[PDB]
Amino acid sequence: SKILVFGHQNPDSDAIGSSYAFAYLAREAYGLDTEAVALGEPNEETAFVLDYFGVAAPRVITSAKAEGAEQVILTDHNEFQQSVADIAEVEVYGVVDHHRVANFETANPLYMRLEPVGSASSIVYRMFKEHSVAVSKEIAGLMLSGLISDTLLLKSPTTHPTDKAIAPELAELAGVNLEEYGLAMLKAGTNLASKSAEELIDIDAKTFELNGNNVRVAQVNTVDIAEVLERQAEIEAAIEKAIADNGYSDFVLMITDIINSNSEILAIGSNMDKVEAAFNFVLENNHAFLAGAVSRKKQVVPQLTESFNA
Amino acid sequence: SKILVFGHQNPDSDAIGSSYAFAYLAREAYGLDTEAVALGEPNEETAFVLDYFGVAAPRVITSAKAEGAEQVILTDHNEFQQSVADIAEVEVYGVVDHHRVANFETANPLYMRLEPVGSASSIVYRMFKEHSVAVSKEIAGLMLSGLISDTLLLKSPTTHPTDKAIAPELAELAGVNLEEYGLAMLKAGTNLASKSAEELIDIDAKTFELNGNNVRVAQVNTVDIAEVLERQAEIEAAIEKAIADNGYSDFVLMITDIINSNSEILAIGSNMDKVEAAFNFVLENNHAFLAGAVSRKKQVVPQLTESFNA
Ligand SMILES: [Mn+2]
Ligand SMILES: [Mn+2]
Ligand SMILES: [Mn+2]
Ligand SMILES: [Mn+2]
Repeated sequence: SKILVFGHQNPDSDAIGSSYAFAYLAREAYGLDTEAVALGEPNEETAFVLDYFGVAAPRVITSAKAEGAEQVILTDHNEFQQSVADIAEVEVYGVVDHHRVANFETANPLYMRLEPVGSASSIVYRMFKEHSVAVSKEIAGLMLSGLISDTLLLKSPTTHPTDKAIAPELAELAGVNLEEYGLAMLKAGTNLASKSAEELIDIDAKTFELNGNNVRVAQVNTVDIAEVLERQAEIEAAIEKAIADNGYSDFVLMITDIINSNSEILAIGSNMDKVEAAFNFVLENNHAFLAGAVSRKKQVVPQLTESFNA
Repeated sequence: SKILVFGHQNPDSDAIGSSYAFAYLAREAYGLDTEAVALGEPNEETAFVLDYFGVAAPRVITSAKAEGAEQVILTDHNEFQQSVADIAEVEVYGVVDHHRVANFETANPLYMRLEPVGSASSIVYRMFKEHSVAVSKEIAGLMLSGLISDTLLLKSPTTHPTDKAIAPELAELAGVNLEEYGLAMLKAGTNLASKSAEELIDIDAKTFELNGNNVRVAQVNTVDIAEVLERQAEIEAAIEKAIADNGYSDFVLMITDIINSNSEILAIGSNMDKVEAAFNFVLENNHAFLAGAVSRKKQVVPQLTESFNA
């Protein structure tokens, strides 16, 4: 049976790029019978990436067992609630990630390669180099895009020196001008006007279990926070519906200005006091400004984890 | 600040060797201010290893915070209950291990290098090579000893092809004949007659939390199982005391004949039905013979994990 390689639910560019690239690396370098798949359709930014390099989106699955798989390799995630529905029924052969670890356990030893760098694609690319496996233009393009996507063109505080070193290498392999391509790709993911309120709050959203509470943290990239706030009423309605249908304790939406590097936080839930403590602010009409925030893994999750536990 | 590098409670040769070696690697490759420390004194096997290569036992600590450390690097373990007492109060900067993952979580991203190989020392050695950092005779000796210890001289089912590949290389760097040295160090850890019953059951023992139950799994290396069983009365008394003192639901002792690769399982607790299901045998007078069993991580933990969750 093939070993399925995939990123998290609501995959982003890095999730798609890292799983596609690692599935290939695992075949060439480790002789594993892998297959890259996805848990969701590409969102707009990734659609731009796939079209630019001429790569088909990995097929979407809903059950690892239904595919006949016995083993899986996770990229860009490790928390079970962010993975395939029946993740508990298959063996986790390996994990390549750059996120915090939680709600993850195995009965047996496994392979894990985690680094606190800008993207999982960055880790995968460096693994290509260490194993002397040639990187095609298409794979370079997808990995480069994952890196650019997750670090907002190397300016996010999650950007590691090693990310800055490999970006130009990947751009060369991908046949693109790093800044020219990067800016175009990032802009492709800021067209929120084409999305309904219910769609926008689930484009890039993950669930975190904080002290027994299921907290949904969503993020959207924009070039104008004010414009998004003009739709506050409809967004709040969508959020309330999401909370009711999924049983979340709280919903935190990051409206991220990727040009100026700040996020307006729109939150609704039963633990707003914990949200305010985490962000050192006071919500007014369900929102407040979080200066300098662009990263969920570095500027939202650690803080919420701490506030919910104390 | 000082980053402490250490193995699990009741450290064995691999725990001591891998942490000693990794602390050096981290300092040499990145200039990190690391310090290898231990959570306990070396067992008799490791004492032989340390004296053989002229290395002092890493100093023992009881609290990471008491040492002024804000960050730690764990080797040979990841489960919090097997780590430093205040592991939840410090940041886990990195982990190098070859065990299953459980009871481990972080608020922030981190470094993790896990591989299902024979020892953590094996992983550390290959990391030295990946970083182009030369290995001294003493560090080679400690890492080789960790590998020999955890795989019983490369004959345990946990032995990986990569372990067999690096063994001769490490032996040459350590200046020893692999078989001659291996037999000598392994023998040094089989003197059980001189240990009290209370000492014996805690030489090499780890706690696993299975479905809310704290199960203690200890192991001792011997050349004569029957000889150890002559002391069953006092050993059981020590086990009952340990169960009472620590609130364990069950205690499993592996009496391992390292010459013939078999283990007698002596178990006492509230879930013997789950223990019998895990090993597919019947306990008589609290014990049963398990042919071919020598590995806790491969032949005990996965099986108990499954039976306790059934
Ligand atoms: Mn992602
Ligand atoms: Mn990512
Ligand atoms: Mn160990
Ligand atoms: Mn080990």
